[PDB]
Amino acid sequence: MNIFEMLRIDEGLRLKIYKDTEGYYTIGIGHLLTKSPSLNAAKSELDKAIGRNTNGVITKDEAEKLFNQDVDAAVRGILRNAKLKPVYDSLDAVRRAALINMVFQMGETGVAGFTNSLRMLQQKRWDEASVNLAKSRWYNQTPNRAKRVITTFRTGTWDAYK
Ligand SMILES: [Cl-]
Ligand SMILES: [Cl-]
Repeated sequence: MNIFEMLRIDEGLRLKIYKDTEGYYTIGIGHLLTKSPSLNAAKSELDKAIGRNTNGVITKDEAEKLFNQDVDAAVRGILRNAKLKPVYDSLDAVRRAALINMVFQMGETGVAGFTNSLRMLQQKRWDEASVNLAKSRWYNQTPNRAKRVITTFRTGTWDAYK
């Protein structure tokens, strides 16, 4: 298992514009297009992202390309973040993937907001971090995905994904 496989399980793959769990226009493997309610504004972002007139539909290759860019961006965002970097550097490979997943889902700012959990992860207090991570809108809104990520932080294994 690796970060790509992990995120592919959590996000799924859809080749036509769809609405994410928050009601936002998305496509591919969890690629947010816009927070605007307009489908036209989403098709326009889509065409710009892909470099062609897509009419709201993309191919598997195009989906995978956006995905590669997005994972790369998440990692680079973590490495540039004064709050996230130190946590990422302190973790083992498996748990680093857990942190990337959260950043991919809610963005760098959002995760940097989990101040107390970040501190607990850095201190390697797995059980305690797991409890604190669950006290969040994230956990209440997407509980199955949150549990998978949280178990990954708790155990340092890919068990929730196998
Ligand atoms: Cl883009
Ligand atoms: Cl869920």
